Amino acid sequence: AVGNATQPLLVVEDSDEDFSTFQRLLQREGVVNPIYRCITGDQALDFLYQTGSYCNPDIAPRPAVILLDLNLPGTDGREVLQEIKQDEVLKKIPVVIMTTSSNPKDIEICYSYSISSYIVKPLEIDRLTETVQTFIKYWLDIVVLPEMG
Amino acid sequence: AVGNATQPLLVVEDSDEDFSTFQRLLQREGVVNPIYRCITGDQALDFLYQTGSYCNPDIAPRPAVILLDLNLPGTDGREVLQEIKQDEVLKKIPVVIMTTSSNPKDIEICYSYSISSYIVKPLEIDRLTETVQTFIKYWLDIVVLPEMG
Repeated sequence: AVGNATQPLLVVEDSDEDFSTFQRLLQREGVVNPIYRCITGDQALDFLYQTGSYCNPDIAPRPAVILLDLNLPGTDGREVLQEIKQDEVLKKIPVVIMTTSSNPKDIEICYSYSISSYIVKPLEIDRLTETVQTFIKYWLDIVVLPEMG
Repeated sequence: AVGNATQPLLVVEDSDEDFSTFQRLLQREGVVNPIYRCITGDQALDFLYQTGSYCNPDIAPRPAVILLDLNLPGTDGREVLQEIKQDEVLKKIPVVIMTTSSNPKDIEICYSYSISSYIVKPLEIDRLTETVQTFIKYWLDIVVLPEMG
């Protein structure tokens, strides 16, 4: 097994296939971190702020790490990121951007807000596997995360 | 070979043993990224601002990623971090903290001061090797770094 059962990973991904492929890869590595999924940006913000208008806050723990796609239905990931980095508490949570966008503008803006890192989703299974396996080792095993952020 | 020869890694580390062993691990893995080392906070700032002795941008290109130790001679890492994060251009460079300090205060505050991730220095060569190998894969191969050129 790998990871910490007390450090949730919030994955904001609207593609069911992308999420499923990702989830299965984490399961093959024995990751124990609980995975929470949001499909829209509106859900992501509600979940993080524990607003309770779209998600019950009682079953929405603060994540230790956030995997965020810039492209999302409703409020998009770009707007989610900007809002997050303006909050004294949420801005501390490591945010890893994982999207199909390789646009120089998105990369530049994201890093300007000090995202932790930017990852372009690779199409190839071998490359995606290496990407996810490394993400797991780095974030869930090596790095010291803030107390939930 | 691994990495990109046009994406420099700036390592702010005053420990000769820690730096030299780190560089040797990168060379053993075939990393082609140029490695620039600064030994004090003031020196790192001069390099990043391209002032003082690092007056020629062609000689001191902007690094694509920074590995910083919080403990440094004179202006310490904490002060260096806060300063570059206030600069329009430099704030885009991801900063990875790799230090001996494992105290909650530095960790919480560092994440508050916009770092990408925090890594506590391993004591045994076996774990250090594995840790650095993951650092290499993640930062120099997987992640899309900001365009600092």
